[PDB]
Amino acid sequence: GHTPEEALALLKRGAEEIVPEEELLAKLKEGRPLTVKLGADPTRPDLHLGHAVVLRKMRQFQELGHKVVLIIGDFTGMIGDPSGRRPPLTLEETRENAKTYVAQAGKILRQEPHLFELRYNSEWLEGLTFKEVVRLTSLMTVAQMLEREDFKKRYEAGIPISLHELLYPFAQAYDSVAIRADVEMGGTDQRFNLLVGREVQRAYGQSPQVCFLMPLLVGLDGREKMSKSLDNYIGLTEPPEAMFKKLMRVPDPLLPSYFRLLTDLEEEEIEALLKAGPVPAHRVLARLLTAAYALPQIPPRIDRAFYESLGYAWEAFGRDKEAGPEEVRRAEARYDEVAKGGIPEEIPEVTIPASELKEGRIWVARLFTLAGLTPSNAEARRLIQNRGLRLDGEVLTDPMLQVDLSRPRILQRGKDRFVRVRLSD
Amino acid sequence: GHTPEEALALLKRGAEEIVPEEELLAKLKEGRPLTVKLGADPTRPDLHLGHAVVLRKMRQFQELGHKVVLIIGDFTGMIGDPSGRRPPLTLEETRENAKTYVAQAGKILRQEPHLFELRYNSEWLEGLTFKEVVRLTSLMTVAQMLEREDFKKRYEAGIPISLHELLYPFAQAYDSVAIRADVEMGGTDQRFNLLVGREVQRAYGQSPQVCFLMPLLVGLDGREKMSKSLDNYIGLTEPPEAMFKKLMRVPDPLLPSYFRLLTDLEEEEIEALLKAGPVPAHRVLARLLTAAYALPQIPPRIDRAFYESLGYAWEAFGRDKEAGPEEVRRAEARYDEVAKGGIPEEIPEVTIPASELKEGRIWVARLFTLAGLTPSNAEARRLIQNRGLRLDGEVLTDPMLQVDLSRPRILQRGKDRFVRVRLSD
RNA sequence: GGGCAGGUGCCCGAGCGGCCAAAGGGGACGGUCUGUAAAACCGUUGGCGUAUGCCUUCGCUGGUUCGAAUCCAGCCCUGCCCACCA
RNA sequence: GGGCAGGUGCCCGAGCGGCCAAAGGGGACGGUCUGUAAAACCGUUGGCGUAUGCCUUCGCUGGUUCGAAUCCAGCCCUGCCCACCA
Ligand SMILES: [Mg+2]
Ligand SMILES: [Mg+2]
Ligand SMILES: [Mg+2]
Ligand SMILES: [Mg+2]
Repeated sequence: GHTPEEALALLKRGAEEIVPEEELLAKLKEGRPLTVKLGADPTRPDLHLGHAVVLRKMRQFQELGHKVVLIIGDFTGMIGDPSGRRPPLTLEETRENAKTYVAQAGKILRQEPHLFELRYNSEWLEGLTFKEVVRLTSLMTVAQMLEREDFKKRYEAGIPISLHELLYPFAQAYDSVAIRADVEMGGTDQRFNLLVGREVQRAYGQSPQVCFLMPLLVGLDGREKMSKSLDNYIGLTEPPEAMFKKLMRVPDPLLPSYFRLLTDLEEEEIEALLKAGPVPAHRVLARLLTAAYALPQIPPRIDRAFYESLGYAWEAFGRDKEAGPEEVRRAEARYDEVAKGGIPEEIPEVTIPASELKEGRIWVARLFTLAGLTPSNAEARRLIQNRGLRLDGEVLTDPMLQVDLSRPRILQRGKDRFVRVRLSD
Repeated sequence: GHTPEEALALLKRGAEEIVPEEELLAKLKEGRPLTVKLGADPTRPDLHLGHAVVLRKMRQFQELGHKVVLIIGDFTGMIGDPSGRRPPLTLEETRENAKTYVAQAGKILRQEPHLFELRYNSEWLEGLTFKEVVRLTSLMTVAQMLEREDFKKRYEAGIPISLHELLYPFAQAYDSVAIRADVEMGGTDQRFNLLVGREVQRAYGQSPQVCFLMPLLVGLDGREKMSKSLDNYIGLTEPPEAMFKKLMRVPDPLLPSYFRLLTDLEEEEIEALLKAGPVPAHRVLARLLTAAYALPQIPPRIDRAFYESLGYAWEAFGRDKEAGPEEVRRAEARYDEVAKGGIPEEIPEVTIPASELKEGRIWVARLFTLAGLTPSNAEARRLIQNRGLRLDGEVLTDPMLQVDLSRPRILQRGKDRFVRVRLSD
């Protein structure tokens, strides 16, 4: 139901760069399903909303009739860094992690075969001969390859670059040859390797792939890209209660990009939400995405129609807190209840064996560590000095307190981490 | 008949560097035939006295009971430079060139199997998998590999380095792993790649090879290394007449190195020859080597005993021109006859068809080109202006001369190139 | 994927419309003197049988011009510089 | 194959025998004020149930010393610099 020009315009929204854009228009006019490549690193199988930026653009390709080929990078996943300057995965860890990745990616991507194929690049890379590897690497010079920013910066700074790292752009580029990619997806940070793909496809007599680059989502800290290692992320499989709370804590300046990169709202609708204020805009964002990722798969369009289909009223601009799917309504209620200093209805339970007692009690610092709220008794003590711990809703001021557990106690660390502890022989 | 220490001392003579030298002593004390590697590039199968420096050291290893493994580099010979920034050999040109190389190398190397094996590195390189190649290249960093002088100089100068060129040191190093090399031979200009061999052998759990580096022989120009492309070389298969003349024209300052790198004369004997004067020293050098390379194989020791076995007297210091093998005596006589302005007894004949005539004659410039002495009539004319051409022993002063060929004529270009021309329908 | 600059004779490299088979350095080649060496000095370093000429010639293919190695356009390869940078 | 220098806390990085769980910048974490936001301000940023203490702590393994993150030795990895350069 879209002309090629309409399809290009839909696809352009949110993108940092489509290159060459005119080539994508030509491919869209061929009236055939385009092969849309995404390489996935099996060593990092847990997806977050940052990964969803590219994956939802791929879903849009699929809704337009194009075919995702998801390439698990098990070849390099099983080699890793053989020098040491992440460890290598076993064949079992590789299929396990691939399974996790595909399961989470399927919360976004269509899975019908005509729209989706899973491949493992070991299928074709394991057999690539030395001679073919030499001829592949001859396609670029040393100076050309050192232009990539992490090579240039490390080299000029005296930080080691393993020479095998110069082979990996060619493996990724060969993956494009192996599947005859029409488009390769990536974040902006993959631009160089995607361009190498074009060069390698030309050398193999193929049409060079369009490189389709999405911006990187910034994390909850407000400065750095969302990433697992920076602990600033929102995972696609986090419980609705936690996803909703994290989305309410997205720094205000990031709201436009979250709406543009994670929903399909029109720019006029986004502006209308921001005019209602930052907290209203947050509630709408959190409801949309918490709902979408609570489903087994996000809808084809996370848009105003989807919002109203959940039971919310657009013209209420966040005030209609009692509507929505039960999972979302409850999550939002918990957020507000915790905000005004209340204790939520359901909190995690940790049963503590009687063997942990000492003179019939448990030192409060060690109790928090046993409950999993603190990593050490020393840290529990420091948090008490900083008024960061509560017991039964009272701020702890005595770091020597010995806690009576003859009835369950409610422990709290910071703003919203609660554990109810009770004794059990 | 040599202790390990005696063997090391023999081997050290002429060498620029044995590294680690103490490791070679340890290997010699094992009392077993050591595997002595030489890689040979099949694209350059014609050998000259420069190649003889390394090859004669290998012969000395063989005379001490050690085993040469001669590795034809047909893998890289058949790939070449796939970018273009020498062309690739066909499988037929590769075996043909290998045949030429081995034939000439056998003028120096023993050929018994226990002392000599021929291998082609395609035997093991063609099958090296991509995974193994990645792990090989991980053994060095970019900065380490760019230390090699031609990489550092080209990179700093903005001269292209094809990235596949960074793979070739690993292929050469893997060849050492494949044959379990104890020693790898090379000129000083191969020091870096030989050291990479050590590093790769260690990674494969092998004893790292001793790197055995010979200096490079300087050519007849007196400055540059002897090499085919600089036209300053003496080929191992040149006719005795020409080898003898070229050896008489070795610049005086190179005499010590030619004696050290190409003969086994003692330093005392070499000094005694130089004391007799440069021309006497030249005659002895030219007789020794012309004789040695006129044989189907050089003797185990090109030394004073070998000299006297040819019929010459050491104490004559070159004056005994009438002695020696017929081939040498005749070559030396030709040299002296040409020197004093005579025409040699036997000169090449070129028969010229009558169709080349013009008004019953041939313009002298075109005659020299037809005889193969000049590459163009223009050059023949320039040489006449420079008094570089003779006809029947007279210096040509008329560049318009039309030559009568009703009897054979003797043409001369420069000092010692002669062609007798005669007509033939 | 974007920009700029470069590719010239045996090599490096200059060339800013004619003075260009082309500066300068190097190399090689011929000769003198000899030792078939070096040095020093002089010469040579696209081709063509009638020359006041013809052919070809500066990465490739075209173009403006009486005339292009030079200026213009498209292309090839390279270098630097962008892009990428969390 | 040879030389020198480097590797420190969440990160960068200082440390020149004790003043070192360790400068400075950054990050993160707790709290106030709130909007479970930012800002600003104050605090925190090896472990240990009795603490004036104990354990562990600056690439690895040892050593000098009352005492080593610091000095010494051997080793690992890296960077620069050699070697290689025709
Ligand atoms: Mg570019
Ligand atoms: Mg470009
Ligand atoms: Mg080194
Ligand atoms: Mg070293």
